[PDB]
Amino acid sequence: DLDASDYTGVSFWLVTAALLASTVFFFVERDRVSAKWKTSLTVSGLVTGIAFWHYMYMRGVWIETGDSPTVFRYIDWLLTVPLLICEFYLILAAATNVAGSLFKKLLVGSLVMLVFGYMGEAGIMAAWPAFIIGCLAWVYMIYELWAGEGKSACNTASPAVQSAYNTMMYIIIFGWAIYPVGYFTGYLSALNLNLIYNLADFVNKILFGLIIWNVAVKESSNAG
Amino acid sequence: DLDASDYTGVSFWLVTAALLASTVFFFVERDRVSAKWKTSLTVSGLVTGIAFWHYMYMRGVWIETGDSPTVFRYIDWLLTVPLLICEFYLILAAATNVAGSLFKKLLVGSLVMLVFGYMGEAGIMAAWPAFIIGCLAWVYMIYELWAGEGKSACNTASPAVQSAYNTMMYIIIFGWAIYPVGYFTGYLSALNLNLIYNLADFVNKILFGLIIWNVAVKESSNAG
Amino acid sequence: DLDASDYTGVSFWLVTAALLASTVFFFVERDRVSAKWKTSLTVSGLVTGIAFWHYMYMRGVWIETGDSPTVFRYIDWLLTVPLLICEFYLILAAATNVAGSLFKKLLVGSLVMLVFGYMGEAGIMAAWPAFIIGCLAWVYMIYELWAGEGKSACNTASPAVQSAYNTMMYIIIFGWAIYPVGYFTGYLSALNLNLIYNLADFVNKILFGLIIWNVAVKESSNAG
Amino acid sequence: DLDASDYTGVSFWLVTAALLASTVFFFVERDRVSAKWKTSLTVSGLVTGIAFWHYMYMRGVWIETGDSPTVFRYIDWLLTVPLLICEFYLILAAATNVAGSLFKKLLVGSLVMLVFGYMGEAGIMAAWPAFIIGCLAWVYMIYELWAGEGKSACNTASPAVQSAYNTMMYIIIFGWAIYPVGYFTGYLSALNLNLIYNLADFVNKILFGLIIWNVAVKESSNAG
Amino acid sequence: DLDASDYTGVSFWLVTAALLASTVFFFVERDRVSAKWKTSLTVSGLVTGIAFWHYMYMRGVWIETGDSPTVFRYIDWLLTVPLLICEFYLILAAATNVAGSLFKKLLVGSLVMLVFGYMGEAGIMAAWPAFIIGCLAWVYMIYELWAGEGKSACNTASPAVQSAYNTMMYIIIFGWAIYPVGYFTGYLSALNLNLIYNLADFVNKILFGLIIWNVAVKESSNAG
Ligand SMILES: CCCCCCCCCC(=O)O
Ligand SMILES: CCCCCCCCCC(=O)O
Ligand SMILES: CCCCCCCCCC(=O)O
Ligand SMILES: CCCCCCCCCC(=O)O
Ligand SMILES: CCCCCCCCCC(=O)O
Repeated sequence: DLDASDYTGVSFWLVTAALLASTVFFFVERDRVSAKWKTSLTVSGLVTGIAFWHYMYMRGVWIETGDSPTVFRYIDWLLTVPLLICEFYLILAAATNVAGSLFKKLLVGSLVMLVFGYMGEAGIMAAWPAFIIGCLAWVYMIYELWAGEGKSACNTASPAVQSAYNTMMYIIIFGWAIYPVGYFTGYLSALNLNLIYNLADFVNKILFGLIIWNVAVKESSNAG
Repeated sequence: DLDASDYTGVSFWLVTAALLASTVFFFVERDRVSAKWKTSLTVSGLVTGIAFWHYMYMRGVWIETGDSPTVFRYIDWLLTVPLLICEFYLILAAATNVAGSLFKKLLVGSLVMLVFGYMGEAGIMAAWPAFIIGCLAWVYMIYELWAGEGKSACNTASPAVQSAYNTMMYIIIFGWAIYPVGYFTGYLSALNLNLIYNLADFVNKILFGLIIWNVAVKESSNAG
Repeated sequence: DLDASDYTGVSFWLVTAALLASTVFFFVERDRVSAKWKTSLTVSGLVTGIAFWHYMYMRGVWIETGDSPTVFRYIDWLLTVPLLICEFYLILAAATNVAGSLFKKLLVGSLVMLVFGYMGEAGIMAAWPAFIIGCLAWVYMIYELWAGEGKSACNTASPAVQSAYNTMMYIIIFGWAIYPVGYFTGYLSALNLNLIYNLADFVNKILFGLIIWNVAVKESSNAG
Repeated sequence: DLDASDYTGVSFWLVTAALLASTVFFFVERDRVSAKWKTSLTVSGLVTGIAFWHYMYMRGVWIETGDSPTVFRYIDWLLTVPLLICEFYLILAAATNVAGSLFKKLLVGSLVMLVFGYMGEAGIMAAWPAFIIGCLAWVYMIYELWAGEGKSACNTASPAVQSAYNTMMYIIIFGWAIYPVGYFTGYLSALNLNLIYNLADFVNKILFGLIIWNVAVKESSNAG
Repeated sequence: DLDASDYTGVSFWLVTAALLASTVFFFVERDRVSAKWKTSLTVSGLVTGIAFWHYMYMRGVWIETGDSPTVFRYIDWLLTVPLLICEFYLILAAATNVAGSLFKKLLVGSLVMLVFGYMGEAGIMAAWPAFIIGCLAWVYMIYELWAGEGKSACNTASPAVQSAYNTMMYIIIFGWAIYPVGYFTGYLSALNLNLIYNLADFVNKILFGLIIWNVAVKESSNAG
């Protein structure tokens, strides 16, 4: 039985279980969605599925060592963040006709936020400059959602899709903002940084995928 | 081969097997249900699936240590109790048109019953005050089912759904009442408390999900 | 590589493999059956699935210890025998309209045959009285199938269902009779008792489920 | 990393991987086949699935010991050979109306070829008489395919099914002939016998199932 | 937590995760494709599924030993390269009517490129002659795609299929060219050779399968 002194150990176990439940939920709930939205729910399951597969290894590292598994942490982000950006393309493709140029601009900004974030936690370029650079890439992320191809594409979509797109954008706004909070807490320690990161994937990976499922089911029921 | 002296060890093994069978049953029996009820049977499978995944770890703790895995016990409840409350929303959504405000009132009451229950078993706020507080949150749970949005929503539903809603409410009445019985037995010991909790999840997690499956299949066959 | 001196070790391995193949067969062959019979093939897969999950543990006990895993044996029966009795209800429900009162009478008789059977193998109430009591509960089992609600329900069913019902009844007659044969052999030893029990689940769990699949496929093809 | 000196170790690993891929292929490719042929592709997956599950244990025995896992080898054949004979019945049932008396004659001949084959490799009845007896049962196998109920049933089938039936018969002719070649090589040693047996299951279990899939897909596309 | 000094260890972990995600994606995304293209997405899942199953063993070898798992590397190629060549046949079969003689010419050339490639890494026929011979078989591979049955078959296909066929041919051109680059780097060392091979399967096994999925989904949506 798990300890009750270290909240981080509880979070590693709690989150890991939630990502396993979410992965099964997303892959199974593709029956309720139309063939256009089936790809959107698959990518959500992959994000939670990869994150769960990465959290199992990270949970062992915490018990065996007690230090933050930074290398395992950022490798998972390097694989799941592009798939989350793909969700913006998929919903605008399963509802409207979008070429997808906004995908490239968001993907480049996301990679910059992750590449510099890993370097700061590894001692490269100290930590304060990394926090500023990671923030600026996050600032570029929010700007392209206010004005871009997606904003033009979201205008012609159904009101249900528009509400989802705004909610997903908010998640980029508030949810992705909590990562710099954990970065600030853990370097400006390790126990709180891992706790915040654990809770972050609860929102940015599970709540993000639940918004996709809700809009897909509403649209699919309309068609039947 | 399992011992025959400790009934708790038998129950840990017997329950764990039943939750694995129930998990496969719920995820597979989504073929017999309409697309509206497919989400209801998925959540039932998640509850049994998470509980099974938690009972495997708890079974090891009992053999390795011999003490009650309280931390593993309440973490599972913290994850499965909200999903069981979601079943009340889902059945009223797959049968009627419900906004779902009763979900919030039940969820808040359920969390209070679990947060204080864990503290009592950990020595926080003794045990007698925790039993009273946990009972009162359980008393609030039954009151909102007698009068609330669900009661208004259940009135307009089909007689098959109404029978299920009443049966689910009963399970809240009798089934959830057995947890304070185990709490009273184990602190007012460990062998009986774990035995009762094991048997409790047999009713509140498996019988609860079988009521959902029965009503979903009856409704789906009517539509075809 | 497995030994060639102890036929029991071969049977534990040979049966365990057959139950894994049967479990996959039953859960996969639900595509060929109508939505009414899909529940019948699920329960067959659960019986073989639980039995396989129990035979894996029993196989280890035999190699590690060399004694009969009685406690693991009867726990599996306590979980799978009710599901086999449920098959009588399901086929009469997927073919006719049956209330299901015969289910209670068979279930009570089955539990008596298992409760006293475990006690005899554990030294409770010796072994000779347990064999007589277990036989009488088995004698009550066959009487209710000759005359009962199922016999009334089987009359109105299709000739394909009637042939299956008679075949399933026979399995209760001959197949369930082999368990007292192993009980008599092992106490009136261990090597032969485990060998018979291993072969018994080959008929009463796999051949029983193949009869269900055959009748379900014949009926489903008629509807299309 | 695997050794490059012992070709048998490579074959055990190479075959085991092919049977896992074939098992997933057969169970997944049931979407492309009509409900009549879905049972035929299931049995092919069971044969490869059981063989894969048996090859994993045999691969360990080879590394741990270095001797031929004869007992594990023949137990797999005792379970998969009847299922391969069932393929002749299934294809003639999913294409024509066949009672299936040829199944009994082939099954009896197959069991004789396996029972005596195991005895020869265990020292019972030497090895030369076992090779002759095993050959004669194989000679009876080919005779009943030239003239029997299947030959009468294959006449009325579609030309696509007839080509498959002839190809399957050939596999009995050439493919099953390679087992006595390995038996002759290994006793008239162990390294070559295991290598031949490994390659034999590549043809008689995978190529056999690919013929079933090819004919099922051609027939299903005709119906749509 | 993984080391940050050896990029090869990161690549082994990063690739292995991508192949697991790709395998689930390909087998799940068969819902969005027509029954003609379902076989094409299955083979893509098998390639990534076998490669993932092989990368798990190779990752252990790298940590345990630190040397290149050449034998495990080429066995995976011996099993996955023919399946990738089968993709050219499948897409031309699910879109047009092709006999498939170009499959034999490409398969023979592919095997020559792999047989000689393994020998060079094992010291057989040195390394420089192996690089030249492996290049020539790769040169024969590109020539038959410019002129062959596939080029004749691709002419009559839809413009969507033609774009996919050209993209797949390019992957043969650029993607398969990176293997000799790693061969040249690692012998004309081990750290860079494994890194290149890891990245190679990211393109030639995942990007190759994503081209198949994209064209299958576009064609299936047209039919509905
Ligand atoms: C200032 C530090 C910024 C860190 C950003 C971390 C991004 C994580 C993205 C996500 O998990 O979906
Ligand atoms: C007075 C103690 C109350 C304890 C309540 C425990 C709640 C468990 C809920 C459930 O398992 O679904
Ligand atoms: C006289 C002893 C009777 C033993 C009965 C054992 C029942 C097993 C039931 C079954 O396996 O489905
Ligand atoms: C003369 C020896 C004959 C050996 C026959 C072995 C049969 C194997 C059948 C098969 O693997 O499908
Ligand atoms: C000159 C050396 C050529 C090496 C070719 C290796 C082929 C790998 C094929 C592939 O991975 O799909």
